[PDB]
Parts: sequence; structure tokens; C-alpha cells
Amino acid sequence: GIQISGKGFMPISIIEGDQHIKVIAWLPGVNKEDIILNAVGDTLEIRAKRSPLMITESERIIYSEIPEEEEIYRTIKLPATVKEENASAKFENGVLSVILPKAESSIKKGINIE
Amino acid sequence: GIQISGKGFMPISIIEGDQHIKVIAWLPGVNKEDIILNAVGDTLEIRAKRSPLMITESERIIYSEIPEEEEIYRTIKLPATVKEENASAKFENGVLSVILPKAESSIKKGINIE
Amino acid sequence: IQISGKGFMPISIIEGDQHIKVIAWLPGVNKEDIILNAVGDTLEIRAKRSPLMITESERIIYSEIPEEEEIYRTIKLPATVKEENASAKFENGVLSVILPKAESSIKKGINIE
Amino acid sequence: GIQISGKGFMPISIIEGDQHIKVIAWLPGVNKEDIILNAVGDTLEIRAKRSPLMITESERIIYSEIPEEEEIYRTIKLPATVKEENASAKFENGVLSVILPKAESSIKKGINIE
Amino acid sequence: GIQISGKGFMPISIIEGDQHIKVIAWLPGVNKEDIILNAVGDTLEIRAKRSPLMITESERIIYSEIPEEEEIYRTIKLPATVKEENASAKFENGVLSVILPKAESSIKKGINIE
Amino acid sequence: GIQISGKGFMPISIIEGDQHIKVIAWLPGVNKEDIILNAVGDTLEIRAKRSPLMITESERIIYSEIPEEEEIYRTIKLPATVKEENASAKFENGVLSVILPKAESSIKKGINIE
Amino acid sequence: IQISGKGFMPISIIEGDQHIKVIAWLPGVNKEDIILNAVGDTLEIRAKRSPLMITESERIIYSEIPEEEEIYRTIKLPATVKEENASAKFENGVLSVILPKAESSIKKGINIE
Amino acid sequence: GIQISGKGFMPISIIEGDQHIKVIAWLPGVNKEDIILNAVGDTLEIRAKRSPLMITESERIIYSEIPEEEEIYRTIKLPATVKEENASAKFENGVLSVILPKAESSIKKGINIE
Amino acid sequence: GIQISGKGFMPISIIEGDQHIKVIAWLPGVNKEDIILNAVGDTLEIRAKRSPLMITESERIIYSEIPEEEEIYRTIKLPATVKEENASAKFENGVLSVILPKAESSIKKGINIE
Amino acid sequence: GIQISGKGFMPISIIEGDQHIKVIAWLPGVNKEDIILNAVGDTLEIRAKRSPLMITESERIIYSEIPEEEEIYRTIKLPATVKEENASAKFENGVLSVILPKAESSIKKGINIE
Amino acid sequence: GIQISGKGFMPISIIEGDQHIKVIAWLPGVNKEDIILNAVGDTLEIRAKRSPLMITESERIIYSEIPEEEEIYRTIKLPATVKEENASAKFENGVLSVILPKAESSIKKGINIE
Amino acid sequence: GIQISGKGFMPISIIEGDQHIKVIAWLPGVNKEDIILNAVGDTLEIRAKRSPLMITESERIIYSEIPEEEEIYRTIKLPATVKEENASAKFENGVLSVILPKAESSIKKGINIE
Amino acid sequence: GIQISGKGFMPISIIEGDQHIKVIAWLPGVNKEDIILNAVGDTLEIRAKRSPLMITESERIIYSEIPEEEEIYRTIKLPATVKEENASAKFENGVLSVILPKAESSIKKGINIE
Amino acid sequence: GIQISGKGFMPISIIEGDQHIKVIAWLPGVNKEDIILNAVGDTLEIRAKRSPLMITESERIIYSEIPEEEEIYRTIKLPATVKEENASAKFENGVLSVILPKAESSIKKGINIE
Amino acid sequence: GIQISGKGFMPISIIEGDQHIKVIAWLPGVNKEDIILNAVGDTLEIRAKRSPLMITESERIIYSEIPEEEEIYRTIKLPATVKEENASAKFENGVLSVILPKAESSIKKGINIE
Amino acid sequence: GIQISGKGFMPISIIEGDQHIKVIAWLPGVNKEDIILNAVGDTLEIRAKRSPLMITESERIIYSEIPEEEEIYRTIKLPATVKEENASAKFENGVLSVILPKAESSIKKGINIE
Amino acid sequence: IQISGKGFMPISIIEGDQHIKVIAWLPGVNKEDIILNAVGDTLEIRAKRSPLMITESERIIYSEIPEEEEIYRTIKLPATVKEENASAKFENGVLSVILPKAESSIKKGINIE
Repeated sequence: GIQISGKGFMPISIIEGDQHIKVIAWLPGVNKEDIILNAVGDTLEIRAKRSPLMITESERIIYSEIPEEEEIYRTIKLPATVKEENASAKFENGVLSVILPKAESSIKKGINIE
Repeated sequence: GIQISGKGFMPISIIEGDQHIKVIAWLPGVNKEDIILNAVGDTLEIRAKRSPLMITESERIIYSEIPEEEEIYRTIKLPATVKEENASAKFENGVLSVILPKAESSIKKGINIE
Repeated sequence: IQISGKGFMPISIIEGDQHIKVIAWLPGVNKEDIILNAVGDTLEIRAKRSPLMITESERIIYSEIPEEEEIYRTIKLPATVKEENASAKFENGVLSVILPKAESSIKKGINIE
Repeated sequence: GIQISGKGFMPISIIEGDQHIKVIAWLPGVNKEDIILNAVGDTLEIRAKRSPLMITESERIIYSEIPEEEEIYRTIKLPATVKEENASAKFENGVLSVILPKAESSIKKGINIE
Repeated sequence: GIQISGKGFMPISIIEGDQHIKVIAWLPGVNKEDIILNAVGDTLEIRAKRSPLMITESERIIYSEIPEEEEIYRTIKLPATVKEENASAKFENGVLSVILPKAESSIKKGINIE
Repeated sequence: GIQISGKGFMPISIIEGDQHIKVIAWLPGVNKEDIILNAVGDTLEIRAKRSPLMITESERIIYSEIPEEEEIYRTIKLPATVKEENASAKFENGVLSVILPKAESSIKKGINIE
Repeated sequence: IQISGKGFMPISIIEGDQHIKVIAWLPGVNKEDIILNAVGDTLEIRAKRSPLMITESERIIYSEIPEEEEIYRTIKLPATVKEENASAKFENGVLSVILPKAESSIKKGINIE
Repeated sequence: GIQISGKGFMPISIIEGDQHIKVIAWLPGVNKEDIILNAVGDTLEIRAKRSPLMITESERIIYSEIPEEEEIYRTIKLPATVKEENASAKFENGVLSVILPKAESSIKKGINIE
Repeated sequence: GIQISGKGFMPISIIEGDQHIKVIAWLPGVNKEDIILNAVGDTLEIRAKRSPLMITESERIIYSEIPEEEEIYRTIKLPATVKEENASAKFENGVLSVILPKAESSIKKGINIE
Repeated sequence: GIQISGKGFMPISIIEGDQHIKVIAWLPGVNKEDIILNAVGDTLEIRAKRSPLMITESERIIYSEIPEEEEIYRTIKLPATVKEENASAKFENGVLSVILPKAESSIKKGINIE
Repeated sequence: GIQISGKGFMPISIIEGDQHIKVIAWLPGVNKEDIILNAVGDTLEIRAKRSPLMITESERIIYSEIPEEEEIYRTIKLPATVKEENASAKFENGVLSVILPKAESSIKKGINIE
Repeated sequence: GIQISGKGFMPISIIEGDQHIKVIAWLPGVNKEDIILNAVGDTLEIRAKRSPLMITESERIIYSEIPEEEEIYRTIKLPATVKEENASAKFENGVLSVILPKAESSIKKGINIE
Repeated sequence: GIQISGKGFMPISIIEGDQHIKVIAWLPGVNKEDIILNAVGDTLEIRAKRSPLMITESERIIYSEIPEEEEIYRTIKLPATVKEENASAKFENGVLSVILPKAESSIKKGINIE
Repeated sequence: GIQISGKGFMPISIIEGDQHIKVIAWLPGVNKEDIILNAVGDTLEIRAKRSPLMITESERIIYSEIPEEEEIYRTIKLPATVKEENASAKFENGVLSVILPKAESSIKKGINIE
Repeated sequence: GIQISGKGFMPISIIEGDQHIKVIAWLPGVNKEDIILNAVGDTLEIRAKRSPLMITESERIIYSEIPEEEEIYRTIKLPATVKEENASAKFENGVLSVILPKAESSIKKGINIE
Repeated sequence: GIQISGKGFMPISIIEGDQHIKVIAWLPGVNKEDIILNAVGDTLEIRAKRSPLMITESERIIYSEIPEEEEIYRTIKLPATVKEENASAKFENGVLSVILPKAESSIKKGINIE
Repeated sequence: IQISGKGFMPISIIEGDQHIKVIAWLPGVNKEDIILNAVGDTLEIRAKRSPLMITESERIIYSEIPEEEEIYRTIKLPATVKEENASAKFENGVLSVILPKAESSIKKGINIE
């Protein structure tokens, strides 16, 4: 039970362990400082500014596969409530990766097969 | 992650801040005192009655783009739990605006990108 | 009986024997931002409505509300009118104009014998 | 430039002589005194009430091809301006007939084929 | 179990009481004397002549919603056998109304709910 | 309220008077004596046999719009019960005509429009 | 082998070695209301059939029977014929014409050796 | 030969024995005294009003699979003529049940297979 | 002139003579004693049970064109009223054949073509 | 704000006031003692058995609009948590009506429009 | 491996035991002595004429769900070779039933599940 | 202007020399003496009987791609008039071959290209 | 269970007796000597050469319904194994006919109906 | 409220009592020790590998209705929160069965119908 | 080279080596003793009963992907004749695996590529 | 009457003589020793493995019409039983050719056309 | 990167830094029946493959095998090449050509600072 929603290209992946959740996000062309990242309960929010390709007035864009929007964001409802305060994150090479330990109440417990 | 539902034409907008939600509602031709408004948890209700164009018996309606219903309403499920008791509201020029501070358990905490 | 112009603005048009009422929805517009003129059989309504103002902390996460700031309507009525005696009031987002008909446009009875 | 418009079943025909226009209108079930008829210039208006089939509480309508609306009307733009003040009209057998003499400015004059 | 059939515009309605049947018929533009009306058992027949709009040779029909046919008729099979001989009828304002008391064998009798 | 049914091409017409029914039937190429015809109540039957074009063995049919069947028949349910015993009939030029006086219980009585 | 004209009139066309028979349905027509001529390879049939006559007491409540009073057919045959020796009989609504073939149109044997 | 017809949701079932017809009818929400039930020959009529769900002005209908109409009725033509005067009926728990003994003339008599 | 209706596969044919109707019914795999057969007026009823193919628990049905229903029936409305009391019937080889003499009132009488 | 789900025909309506929810259920032909009714939190369960129309072996069902299932049920999720212990319910005339007072935590509080 | 093929309506069913095949066949209207039945290897043939419904020249077929063909036949390839010489057969009530013991080489031998 | 017409499967080919026309025709299964062949002007006629495959009452036709018609014929309009009296024809191996010398009036003469 | 396959127009028929199989083949325009014919078990092979219409260089083919292929053949799998060595064949008039007595193992044996 | 989701063929069934949920799951080809099973709140997870059909290099798979994937899993959101720590489970014959007692807060309490 | 056929869900795979065929069958929820397994020539038969999920009358099936049939079977025709007597079989974990050594006459012998 | 089946691109041709079958197979890029080939009865098998285009890590495939699979195979059911032990085979230039003499029981014997 | 010509002949095209390999399926063709030339950026392959030879006793009863005897391909490559140092081998129905790139077509590095 997960829902993404927001504006602008931003490919997400979601990885679930027994005791945590990893979220991965593509943000090519974004500055680490331009990225806000907050969470609580079962929701994670990612906000990003990417400034546009700056062209001198000599230059023209004669071809482009690259999205224009400068404001981009995603709100992600995850399969488990998490501990925001132990959440880590790094940002290398256009890729954001967030680690979100699960709250105890959301950690599943085994059932033996007899 | 939002749900609107009820009877009547009533264009809604929803604005999220870090610590509040604003809801805006179009209600042309309604009287401030004919509006009821309550909330709790993560749900807002707006009720309204707008009386119909009153024609003398000499006059006929020869053309109307204007909805007829006299009972109108909306129930709105917001993306955060709120503090009803600090909610304020205004009604100017056919437009209702409601401010609803977020409850502390719904306020999101930062994660640092190291 | 032709409407035409830019922007969301629900009109209704009422006819009496001696006048035309025109009603218009203009939620979110300020009385002083509305221009209103007329002559012969045509009525013009122009309005500006400024956009919902957001602090830089806030985002719009959902909107059914039109964005255009310039809105107008030209309305050709089923009778010539007297502009000079035309009245108008603006309550609660609703504009109502009253437009007495010109004498030349007032219909006279025929008897069914 | 013959434009009919209004509400209600009401079949009109329109007959043009050199010096007049005849409008014929079906209004079965209407009382002569419940009919308003006015004109000016090149427009004719016909307004009528027809009260509904009267049923005692014993009776039921088990079949009907007969329109139910009580308010019925028509505005008709003619192909010539007329002299309202000389217009006549009878109402026999559910049929209204209106005679509308043409204004002089609207009476066509001949061209000789030499 | 009712069947209309015949030629020409003639909107019928049918009303049923415990002890009778009313039939209503629109016949704008028809002369009372031009209408034959007979019945037996469970069938009613209505025959009508309406003569055409008569135009002088100056005049032209430049527009018409009004049916042309001069012979019009309807045969109506009703939900009950009736007493023709006690049948009444009046014709006002383009509308024929026929009253047709039910035969005794066709009058339903109540059933008590215990 | 009519039903035809049976085998073969046989164009039927039906004429109603106040006191009779006439039925007309096309039967090209049939012999008056090869026709059976009976009635009772409100049903007429027509039976007929038409022998086929007889070709010598030198001759071939190189084109035919003409039905082939030799047995042909029709059962016709009329809108009134009849007196069989006063029924007459004629057969001229491929056309059969039958006159069938109505029984007294099927003859319709007038209603006066007051 | 072309048919053409106005009105319901089922034709059949039979060929012998030495003649053409033409058959035609004309129910409700009077022998004397039928004109019949021919030449070379063409046959014409014209007929009038008067309408079903109704007293003013009677109504037609159902009809599968064509209404046209003028009916005709022009038929181009697969051989030239001798008009002058053409015969014809009219029984029971059915017209039958016999049309001997012209000599120039009679086919001669070829032997299969 | 089995025709239903009239206004309103009202699921009928029909049951034939050798010597009677049973009609069953769903009429949830209806009052025993609000039901009229009469019959003659081979027809049964059922009439019933059901008053609408009543709401205080605090309350709103937020959802509803339940038809709204208040006047509801059924005319039923049965496969047999019956004896009205011996017809009984019960109304328990939303369900009307009607027992209609067949008339003698309508009771089928056996044929032996030899 | 005919209506069949009921449950089950059971091909009927219907034969009309001057003085009787013959009904024929396919009923393969039914037992002569399992057949009930009654009639009155213009309606015949055939009822039949056929028991299912009997399999031992060793055996499986590996292919089957043969209907499964065990209750089968037809109610037939004929083109004439009949004399039930003089009706005979035979059951050979899966085929039921019923002979139903017409009642006098339903026998057609000749009309002479002069 | 609502989800219904389960097996069987069983029209529900749902009414919301300020302080309670009313659920209404069509259940014609069910017995008050055959109805089980429980609730907790924001979910109501209705279970019901209705036994089938009872036919003697003389009798056949010749026509039926009436569902056959005998096990019927609904699980309903309401727009508010409720107080199960103060819930009442009535079963008249095939109609079940349940009253479910809202829990305090689910009651909405007013906001003033200044 | 199960192929039917031939002329005429003839509903087959096929039944397998461990040690035989049963073929069942519908042949209503057929005479025991008009049926030929032979077999070898894994094929069975069934041939049968049924003479047509016989009508006096007074009588007409007015209706008929019953196939007309007189020659009817079935070739059936079975899932097993059989012993023709021990095959039996009965013909009661329209139904042919054939019992075909399997040949030894075709009888399956068990495998134990260890 | 090459027109073929008649009944029956009979493939024709047509070959044109300077001074003749060859017609070839398939007629497998036909006896040379059952073929009639005549011509005049620009038309050739071919008539043939082929009697059907002869089956003893032991045998059955279990498959067939071979046309059944016994009467077969063709009329052929050629692109030139011919001299019937000098026409020859053989019939070998189911194939008829006809040689038809061209009439002098139909023999083309050369044009020199200068 | 029969399969044809091969190249070129060659209409086949297949006739089956109790003790043999007849195959018939159309081969207009083929020389008896140009036809090879072999068989074994349950398959028959037919090979044929037909040489093309030979045209002098004066002549043109201006129209043709006649297949061109010179090599034609069919392999036919029959419903029974046969005795090749007792197989006869004749070839008259473009038609090949082959007689193929059945092998004893393929001759079916009767089953008595008791 | 009942959501399945994940990789692989694995037919689930879900069973509710008053005081528990039973989950059943098909897992043919899987080893008891290759199955992981955990739960908390209202979610159950099932994970399982099944190794693939093993073929020697002589052998080939010539046909296969059997899915190939080796990793298979199911996340299931149930209609009730449960008590993980008392959940049991058996795995016989391809079938996993899990018993999940409901938590007290989720057990529905009865309402009396007065 | 293969035909499966029978009743029920039961995924088969088929493995061919040089000297045997392996058949694999999904049969989750079946009991080893409820499985019958025979073979001969080139055909294998698997028969199985599986009893239905057992519910107490407290419990309801609220969701189910799991087939219901209790009788399930497959008849399989293999690409080789086999030695039934040396066939083995195992049933673990819902999976049946049968090993079927090829008969000598069905074992392929090498051909050398020179 | 032929069946091919297996994995991979491998264009097959089949040539029949009176006394043999030749099979030709395209196998570009396969090594003579990587080909297995066996036969018996009326079935031929061809197995082959072709290793993939081997690219150094500087090189990329920028375009390929060439199938990728490394395992390829074909099983071929021929129209005659063969003598495996006299089968020969060749493999030149990517093309395999196999000669397979027919067994004596599959060699067809002549029929004389008398 | 354009292919064009007559006949079934699956090509693949491999690029290195310094050369282009071209592979081509030509089952049933004789090494000596293959012509192979090139220049600048274009490669041509022509081949004849003679048809499956049948004795007059034998018939082809089924064939998935193309019949055309003339087959060819013209291939325009993504670089100009050195024809003179082009090699080529033909094993097992498969033709493989190696075509070193011309100097003017060899790409040079750019550094990412």
C-alpha cells in the first residue's frame, strides 16, 4: 500500500527490509542544497529546485529531450511507519538515497510453520 | 492524498504549508450566515444554502448558465490532522477561506542530506 | 442573444415586458475592478481578478479554481435599451444589472377576438 | 431570417402575402383568456398557460402522449416589420391565427422584365 | 394491455378509474361535427377531418411545423370492456374527452389483507 | 389489430366498413376451382394451389422473377367477428375478393359529442 | 436480356430452339387494357390497372398491394423474332406471349467427331 | 400469456398449481394499510405508496441504493381466469403473497396416454 | 397463431386439419408414466421428468451433447378451442403425439366463390 | 467516504447527522431472528439468511424476478468511528434501520467565519 | 482422441469405465429395425432412417421445431480399441445405448505412488 | 464483348486467331452423345447432361468436392461473327474443343505504319 | 477421419461401402498414360500430368477459366486400410474411378439390438 | 478492505470468523523451510522460493503449463488487526494455512434488534 | 506431439529424454491416496479428488482465488509408447512426478553425419 | 501429412521419393560435431547448439538480424516409416541433408488403370 | 547504416574503436560463388546459390527454404574504411568480414574534467 504523487519527472524506487525502508530518487541537475527532505509517520516528502539550462543570446536550443520545469516534488506514502529522527540520506551523482528505519510497531514478527 | 465529495457546484482549492492547511471555496451568491463549517481530525465540512434567482411574474428567464440547486455541500479529507479549535475563516466576495493549523503529530521533521 | 469573451463567468438573462435583467458570477472580484457599459442592444462587462496569493512556504496541492486574471463578456440582448437609466448592484460575488427597454422595443398587445 | 424560440410544444406556421404576414399556432387545451399576444417591429411573442389533466384520487394515468408543461411560449422573428396596431387574431378549436399587416417600408415593389 | 393504431398526428391519453375509463385526444384544428366517435366491447374508434390551411394565390407558406394530412384516426383497445351506451364526450379547445363507464364483468373487486 | 401468416406469395388488402370487412388477395395463375376459402369467428383462411410453368423439353427457362411454390396459403385474423354464412366471394383476373358481414356483437355504436 | 420500365410486373423468359415465350404477371388488369408490340429483338408490354374502389363508408386498414395504375416493361430478347406470327393469351392475371425466332437467329448444329 | 406493467420497483414472482395461482411481491418499506389489491377475470392489480426516508435538518443522505418513488404499482395478466371472491392475501416482512383460486372453466383436465 | 413457453429441450410440431389439431413432441429418454398431459379451451400443457444418465463411480462422462435438466415442460396455445374429453395420445419411440378435436365453435365453414 | 461489500441483493442507504450515523437496509422476506448485526470502530456488519419460496410438487415457478440466494451479507465502512454499545436497531416491514451514535473523537466542531 | 462426424441431428454422449466404453444416442422417432450399428478397432458407426411426419391432405404443418432429414448417421472414433463381438445394445424410448468392452491391449494398468 | 452465361460448372477458354475462334470447354463425366453444340452469327451454345455418381444401397457418400447438377449449359458471345457450317469439334478426355472460322466481314485487314 | 492434400485443381469424391472404398477423381484434359496411381495401408496417391493448351503464334488466349498448372496431385488418407493388390481402376471421360476393397481387419461387424 | 500484491502465481483465499482470520495459499513445488511468514497489525507477508524443474542434458522440456519464476511472494492487508504472537500455520501437500486470531479492538460486538 | 484433455485445473509439464518420459503435475491440496494413476501404450491417465476448504458455520469465505471443483483429471497422449510396468511415481509437496521408460520400439537410434 | 515442432530458427525441407525420404535443414554457424541426429519409425530428431557471436570488449553490436538462441531443435513426423539403420547424412556449407530409406511396409504399390 | 538488395541474407554489424566487422548468413552458398568489394563507407556482397536438385522420381512435399538463386546486399557503414586491409573468412554458411576504419573516421577522446 504505497502512493506517489506530485509534479515533475522524478523516478522513485522503494526498497523494504525487515527493519527499514530505502527510497531512491533521481534528480539529475539538482544542487544538494536545493533539496528539502522531510518525513513523519508513514509519509516522505521530497522537494527540489532545478534551474534551467542557461543560454547566452548567441546560442539556440535546436533539440531537447530534457524536461523544463524548475519546481519538482514527490510525496510518498510508505508501507510502514518510520522513525524520522534516525533517518539518514546521501546525494551522489544526481541520485538521492534515503534510509528510514521502521518504527517498532511496524516491524513484523515471524510465524513458525509446524 | 485527497478526497472531495458532496452535492453542488463548489470549486475547491487546497494549500499546504509546513504547519497549516488553507482551503479556499467558491460560493457566489451565498450569505455568510447561510454557511456552516466544521472540522475534526483530518476532515473538513462545508455546508451552504443559496436561495434562487427571484423573478416577478412579469419576468421570464430566457437564458441561464447558472446552477439551480439551493443545497450545496462538500466534505474534504486533508493530508494532515488539524487543530479545529485554532481554525479561522473569512468570507469575502463569494470566496470562503479557511485556515487550519496542523496538529503536532502531523508536522514533518527535516532529514539532513550528508 | 449572443455571449462572447474571455474567462469563466456564468451569465443569466431575464426579460420583462419593460426591461432586461442580466446576472453574472464574478466570485473573487472587487467591486471597483469591474467596468460596465452598454448602448443600443449590447452590454459589456470587464473584470480583473487577482490570483490566489501564496507565501513561499506554501504550495498549491489541488485546485478546481480558474487562473485567468482578465475576464470579460459582450452580450447582445433581445431589445434595445436605455443605458442612462441602467442600474447595477454587486453582492456576494454576484453582479446584477437592470436595463430598461427603449420605447421602440416594447411590445404592444394584440386582442384575440 | 425566420427564428423561432421559446419553451413548450407549439407548432407554428407562417404565411407571407404581399402586404401581410399570417402566423398560425397550435394550442390545444388552452383557454382563450390564458393567451398573451404582443408584437413590435419584426417580432411576435405568444405566451400561454395550459392547466394539467385533472385526476380524482380514484383515477390513474395509465398512458399518455400528451405533454405535461403548463407554461408555454414562442418568440418569432418575421421576414418583415409590421404594424402591431392593425394586427388582428382569432382563436378557434385550439388554433390561434394572427394577421399582421406589413409596414410600408417593408412592402416590396415590382421590377419590370424588359 | 392497450394498443393504439391508425393514421396521423393525434396525441392520446388514457385514464383508468375503478369504474370507468377516460380517453383524451388532441385534435387542434378540427370541427366538432367532423369527428365520428364509436365504441364496443373493449375498443374505441376516433375519426377526424381537418381541412388544410387555405391560402389565397397572393400568399405563400414560407415555414411550417404543422402536419398536412386531412384524414386522421385512432383505434384504441382498452384495458376493460365498456358500456358504449352510457358513454359521454365533450370537445373544447381542440381537445376531445370521452368517458366510458366500465362493464360490470370488468369491474375489479377488492381482496383483504389479513 | 391484425395477423397474417402462412406459406407463399399472396399480397393481401383489408377494408373495414361499419358493418363489414372486405379482404382482397392477389392470386395470379391460380384456377377458381383450386381455391378453398373458409371462415369462422374472426378468422379467414385462404388455400390455393398453382401449377408450375410447363416447359416442353426443347425449351429452357433462361430468366424468371416468378415464384415457384405450388402450395400457397394465408390465415388472417380480422378486427371483428363475422357471419361466415352471409360471406360472398368473387375471383376475377387473378384477384380474389371476399365480403364478410360483421356479426352484430362487433358492430360499433355511436357516441354523441355534446 | 434487359428488362426496364415502371411498376410491379414479374416477367419470365423461356427459350426454345425456334422461339421465345415471355410470361408476365398482371393481376387485376383487364385484357383490353393491355397493349402489346414488338420488332426485331424487343418486346413492349403496357398496361393500366385501375385502383381498388372504396365507398366513402369504407377505409383501407392494411395493404400489401401496389397502387400504381400505369405499368410497363420493355424487354430485349436473346434473338430477333417474327412479330407478325407472334401469338398471345391472357388467363387468370397471367399474360403469355409466343414469339417465333427469325431464321437469321436460329442456331445450327455442329458435330462432335 | 403473462404481462406485467406499471410504475416502481416491485419484484413479482408467479406460481401455478392445478387449481390456483400464487402471486408473490416484494414491497419493503410499505405499510399493510397502504396497499390496495383487486382482481377480476385474469388480471390482478397491486397499488402501494411508500413514504420517503425521513431526515431531520441536521442529517444528510450521503449514499443510497434505495429507489425514491412513493407511488408504486403492478398490473398482472395471469395464465388463467380466477375467482376474486375467494382470493386471500398475507403481508409479512416486506412480502405480499396472494392466492387466487382458478375458475372452473380454466382448470385443465387430463388426457390419458394409451 | 401460436405461443410455446416453458423449461427444457422439447421440440414441438403442430398440425392443423379442418376438424382437429395434432401436437407432436420429442421426449427421448422419458418414461410414459412420467408424462402428465392436460388441456382446456385453447391451451395444452405437457409436463415430463427424465432422470439423468446413471454412472457408476468407476465411470466418467468424457463427452456429452445431451441436456441435463430433469424437469421439462411446455405450455402451448393453439389456434382453436378444443374438446379435451375426446383427446387421445400415444407415446412411441420417444415421440408423444396428441390428437385434439376442435370444438364446433372453432370449425371454419366454407365460402363459395361465384 | 464509504465502502460496501458482500454477497446478495440488499440495498443500503446511509444517513449522517452531526452526532450519529443511521444505516438503512432492505431485507424483504427475512425473519427478524435470522439477522445478525455487529459493529466496532468504523465498520458495521449485517448478516442474514432468507429461505426460499416454498413450492409443493404440484406447483411450478412460471416467472420470477426474485433473487434466489439464501445467504446474504454486507460489510460497511462508515465515515466516522461509532459507539457500538449505544447502537439501537428496528426491523419493520422488511426494513432494517440501525442508529449508531458517533464517538466523541469523530464529532466535528464548528469554525466561525469572521 | 474423440471424433464425431456425419449427417443429421443425433446428440451423442460417451462414457468410459476401466474396462469398457458406453455410447449413448438420441434417436427419437426412429424404429428399432431401422437402425444399423457396427464397430471395429476404435470406431463405431450408427445409421438410421426416420420417416417424416405424415399429413393427410386436409392437414397442414403450421409450426415445427422438428428436423426433417430422413437419413441420419454418426461415425465415432473412441479413445480405446474394443471387442465388437461382445458389444451389446438396447433401444428404449428414443434412446440407443451401446456397451463396448475394451480390448486387453487398451486397458490401462496401475502405477503405484511411492 | 465476351459474355458467358448459363448454368453449371463448366470452365471455358477462348482463343482468337486471324481467321478463327477456338472455344475450349471442360466437361468431365459427360458422354459425347449427351452434348448438344450449336452456333450462329456471334453466338455459341453448349448443352450437356451428366448423370450422377451411382451408389448401391450398401454405399454412402462420405465426402465430395464434385458438383451434383445434371443439366449444364453455356451461351457464349464471341468477338466476331463466324461460319457455323465450317465449324468443327472433337471431344477427348472430358475436354470439348470447337473450331469456328471467322466470317469474312469479321476478318481484320492490315494497316501499314509508314 | 480423412485428409486430402497436394497441388492443383482435382475434385475428389469418396464413397464407402461395408467391404470397400471408391474414390472418384476429376482429371479433365489428362492422358490415361500420364496418370500414376499407387496405394498402401490407408493412403492413396494420384499423380497427373496435363500439358497446356498449345497455341500457334497467330493465336492469342483472350479469355480463360481453365487452370494452368501441369503437375497435379493428391494424397488421400482413407477411413480404412485397404488391399492395394485387389484394387481396380478405370478412366473414362476425364474421370478416374478407383475401387479399393477393405482389409479384413478394417471390416466392421454388426451389433444386435435386443 | 482487502489488498493483495506481489510477484508470482500464488492463489490466496481468506476466511473470517468472529474471532480470527484464516489465510490459505497454494504453493505447490515449495519446501516447508523455503517459506518465510511474518505479520503485524493488519498485514501478512508470505515469501517463498521454488527451485526450477531439473533436467539432465539428455532431457528436454517439450511442453509446460508450469510457471518458471523462483521468487514468489504475497503481501496481504486483512479486514482486521491481529495478534501475530498467537498466529499458527501448517504446510501440507502444497497448501499453506495460517490462523490469525483477531485483536480485541477488532472483534465486533453485537447490536440487538428490538 | 501431444494432447491433454480432461476436467479441472492441473498444470502439466512433459519432459523427454532419450530413454524415458517424465510427467509433472500440480495437485496442491490433494491426498496421495486420492490419486489414481494408470497408463498403457502412449497414454497416461491421472485422476484425483480434492475435498473443499472446510468452513464452520461461524466462518465466511470473504475472498478466493482457489478453484472449487473436487473431481479433477487429465488424459495425456505422449510422443512415445512406454513401459507401464516399470513406471515409477512420487508425490511431494503438491507435486506428482511420473517416470515412464520408453519401450524399445520407440527409442530413436543415431545417424552419422559423414 | 506432416508435423514439425521444437525450439529455434531452422528452415526444413522435405523430399519424398518412391522408396525414400530426404530431409534438408538450414543450420548456418553450427559445427558438424555439435549436431545430434536420430530417428525411428516415422519420426526424425535434429538437435544442435550454435555458440554466439563472440565480441571483444572494445567492440559493440550496433545492428543484428541474426537470432541469438544457442539451443536449437526440431522433431519431424514424416509420411512414411523409415529404416534408421540405413539412413545417411551430410553437412556442407551450413546445410544438413539426411536420406532415410522407406521401410518395406510403407512403400506404395501400383494400381493399373484398365 | 542502410541495408538494401535482393534475397534472404541476415546481416549483423559490429563496431570497434578502430574497425567494423560485418557478419552475413549465406547457408547453401559456395565460397567461390561470393563476390565481395568495398570502398569509402560502402560494402557489397553478391552471391549465387543454386537450387535444391531433385531427381524426377522425387517431389518436394514441404519447404521453408527460399528459392531465389541470386542474392545480394549493399551496406553503408558508420565509418569510412580501408578496403585494401580488409580481410574475410567463410565458415559453415557464415561470412565474416573485417574492415579497419580509415584514420579520418577514428574518434578521439575528450576528457571530463
